[PDB]
Amino acid sequence: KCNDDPEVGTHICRGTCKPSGTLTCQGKSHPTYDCSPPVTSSTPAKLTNNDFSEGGDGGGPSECDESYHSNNERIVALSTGWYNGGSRCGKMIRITASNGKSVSAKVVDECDSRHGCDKEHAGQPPCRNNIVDGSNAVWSALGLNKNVGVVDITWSMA
Ligand SMILES: [Cl-]
Repeated sequence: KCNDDPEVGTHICRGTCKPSGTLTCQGKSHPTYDCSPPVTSSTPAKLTNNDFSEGGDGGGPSECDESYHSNNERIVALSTGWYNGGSRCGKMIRITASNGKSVSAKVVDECDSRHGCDKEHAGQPPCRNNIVDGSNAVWSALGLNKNVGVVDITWSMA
């Protein structure tokens, strides 16, 4: 249902790193961020699905190596804050899902939480601030159906 996003810090539904601002999309204001929550040994996050390939929705090549990737690679993009100007590029993280399954994946790109809602991004909103955007291989390795679109995970460097 419709609830407050705790990363945004609204409290409109109460009792019933902060956003940098907003970008307005399909009549909806999306928060922008230059930051993400603290990276820990067990960093809570949302896993979404991204097409990293030449024939895909992901826009340009991946930031880290300026290349496209097969979606059978275990690879992720990270929200701007976590991407941190490329400091985690080429490194492995370990993702753990709610079913207790785990997978390692290589950071190859940024899930950009500063920009969006325009022609360069196809009218897609800016990324949220707590996102690990994984390939199909990441999803199937955790035993998850990418059709649910988003799941809770934790991650850390590996
Ligand atoms: Cl720690």
